[PDB]
Amino acid sequence: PQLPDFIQNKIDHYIENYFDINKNGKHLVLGKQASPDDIILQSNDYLALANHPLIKARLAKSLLEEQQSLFMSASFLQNDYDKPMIEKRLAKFTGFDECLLSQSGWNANVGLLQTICQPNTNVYIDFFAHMSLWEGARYANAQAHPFMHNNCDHLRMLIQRHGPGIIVVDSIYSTLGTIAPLAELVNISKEFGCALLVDESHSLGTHGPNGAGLLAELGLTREVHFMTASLAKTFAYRAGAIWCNNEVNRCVPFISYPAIFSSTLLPYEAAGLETTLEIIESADNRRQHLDRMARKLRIGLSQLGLTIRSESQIIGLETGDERNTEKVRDYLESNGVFGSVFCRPATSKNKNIIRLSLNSDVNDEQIAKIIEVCSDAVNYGDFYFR
Amino acid sequence: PQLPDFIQNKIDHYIENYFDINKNGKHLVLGKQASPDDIILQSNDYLALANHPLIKARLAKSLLEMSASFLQNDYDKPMIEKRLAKFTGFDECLLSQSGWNANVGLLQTICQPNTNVYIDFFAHMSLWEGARYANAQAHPFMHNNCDHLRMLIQRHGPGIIVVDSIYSTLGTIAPLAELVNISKEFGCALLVDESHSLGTHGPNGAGLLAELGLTREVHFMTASLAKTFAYRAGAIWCNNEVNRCVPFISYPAIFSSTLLPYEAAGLETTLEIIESADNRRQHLDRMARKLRIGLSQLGLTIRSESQIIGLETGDERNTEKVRDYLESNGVFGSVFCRPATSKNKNIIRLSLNSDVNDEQIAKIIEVCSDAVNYGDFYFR
Ligand SMILES: CCCCCCCCCC(=O)C/N=C/c1c(COP(=O)(O)O)cnc(C)c1O
Ligand SMILES: CCCCCCCCCC(=O)C/N=C/c1c(COP(=O)(O)O)cnc(C)c1O
Ligand SMILES: [Cl-]
Repeated sequence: PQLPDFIQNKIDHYIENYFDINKNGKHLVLGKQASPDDIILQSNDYLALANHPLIKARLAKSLLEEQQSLFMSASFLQNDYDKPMIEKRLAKFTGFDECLLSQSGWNANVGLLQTICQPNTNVYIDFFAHMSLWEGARYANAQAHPFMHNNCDHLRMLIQRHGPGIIVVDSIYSTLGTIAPLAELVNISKEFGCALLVDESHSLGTHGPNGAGLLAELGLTREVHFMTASLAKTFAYRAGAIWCNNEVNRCVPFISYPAIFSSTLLPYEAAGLETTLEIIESADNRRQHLDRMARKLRIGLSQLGLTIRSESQIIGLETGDERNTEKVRDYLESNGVFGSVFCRPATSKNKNIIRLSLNSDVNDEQIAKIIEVCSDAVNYGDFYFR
Repeated sequence: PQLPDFIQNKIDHYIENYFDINKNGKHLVLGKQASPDDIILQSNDYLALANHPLIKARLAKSLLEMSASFLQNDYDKPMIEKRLAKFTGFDECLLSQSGWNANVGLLQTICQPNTNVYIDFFAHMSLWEGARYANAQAHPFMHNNCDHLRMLIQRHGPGIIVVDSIYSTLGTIAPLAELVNISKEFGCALLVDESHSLGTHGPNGAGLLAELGLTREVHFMTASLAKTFAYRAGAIWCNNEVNRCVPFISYPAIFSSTLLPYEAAGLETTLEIIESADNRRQHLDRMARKLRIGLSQLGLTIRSESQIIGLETGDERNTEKVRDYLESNGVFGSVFCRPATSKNKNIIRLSLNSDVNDEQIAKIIEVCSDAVNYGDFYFR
């Protein structure tokens, strides 16, 4: 069947503009194939749990136990006896009143926002908040008011102008790894009668007592209305969750379109999460090691004169435009360093990033090596850094 | 902290209007807990594969022992995709995290801000929302009504025609052959969501398009793999190069984590079982026809031509009464209400699967017969 010219031309153009323009003819995010000894810094499995034998054993076990044939909407599974223990456990874990399982962090954000927003609703969103939060607001037809990254002064001015709303931030930001000024955001929330929504995808498991997160680390838990997280990072699982210090999670399952109209996690998936939680709660050792290696990389790269905004295990090399980004990517890759290209639609076209994500398995030698490769890239590379 | 009024007010009213008015103070979809004796007709696992010993073994085995945008190199793309393309007769297949994401991502990839999307009034919500997120121009056409569609396309110009092969709430079948003609005639692209026909229909379960010999004139086919394939994923099929681009354009494809590599191996075994389940397809088809005839003759509107049977129960108060009657008598369907239906056209859906018995079919007809005679409520 021949595509109509209205679609054919769009694909033809995309291919020319997004694939062809690159030396290797692939999309920018696709470099060379890595090798065993290369240093890979791409996975969000921060505490290196993907292959944990206890997690695998518990998943396989409950999977082998059989089937409830629960291939249907989670809307139908909201009777207390159908709700998975993992929700009660995750709630207790973070200190929030209630938790609701979602199919992904994306759906948790889109779902929560749909539930708490009306079309008139003011949404004060950090310019660098995750796309799912921007999109969640847009799907709900809310009135979004972006504030400059981590800028509480700018935020106050916005709220003073537009009224009570929902303040939306990442606790730790996904591209550049900065940390939100959470204590002050809470004070602003309280001052102006707003609700706070904190996405802890990148701090949950890695931060706080027993890995309960940044809000728990800072003692803010009881002062925040909402928290969300992808469970695809530290929890190493394809799912998400919404936590509420109120009754909102009673309503989300029947209001959120992704919650209603897309199939539920199967019971055996929830059970595997229970073991993951247990391992995370006990992983003080890995948390400490990760923190230290991350501080080492930050400091080391900073002394190079590189712009390093990060205060976390996420480190963003700012490589400007797509041409310059290809060059840096190639140089990094040729030498044994494999980060992730972040580019448009995630960034603006002239502010691409090569993201280095650290995990608790990275060691002191690999760190030193990464500093060295970047040192050379600076000194000698035929390209620039922002 | 207490919610600000602008949230608290909304939640308060919602709970009053959606939970409080029902006899059990819960949302309308929540009824009684079933007993092992009861007939359960809620799962979309049509060929009853959720607990198949071989599927569970393949997954356990494979498991024992980031964004998919980054995984689009030849060597990173899973073999299940090539097997699914072959199974279906379409040129290429791309895995997605859900049928919802499949539809949303495809539409985001092929739509522009004013693209005409000619969508069946009853097409899945994911297709409606996918068009909406893309800021496409939606032109709903009355259910299965090709006259209305011809008028809309004549009026608004070429665009994308979007239907379910089998419709999720009432089990009707799209007039696919005629829809193909229309798209050819009007220079449109056709998108068919086969979530409810894939695995249950066609040669080896290849689906409705394959059954009808239409594969080669449809541009796109999508499906939730959470129905017959009994897995939390979806897939986009293309008779063209579109899947080359989806992975870098669709927001769900870019910004939400990928299926893990062991999940694809489970799909491979599932596909093999489905290809060979002629027995179960046959039995299911027989039971579904038996049910439609039995119910129709009671005077209920039964629009279904498939394994999905929709009891039309009108407004919410009536629907609650019907639900409670059914459940009290050992028949458990799924309530479909608003935002899925209009508030006055609720449905109690019966999803048949290949494990369902002759004796069970008779019992459902019997319960519905008595319900029709009871006097406490109506059916449309
Ligand atoms: C507040 C509850 C309102 C009534 C209950 C509605 C239940 C809706 C459940 C679904 O819509 C499941 N849909 C699956 C699906 C999908 C998405 O598949 P997945 O995202 O579940 O894989 C796509 N296309 C079609 C035709 C589909 O049927
Ligand atoms: C055409 C390539 C564009 C550049 C590459 C973009 C890669 C983006 C990958 C992500 O955004 C993963 N995001 C996860 C995430 C999510 C969504 O969670 P999940 O749906 O993956 O469970 C929510 N919140 C935060 C802060 C998150 O970081
Ligand atoms: Cl990623």
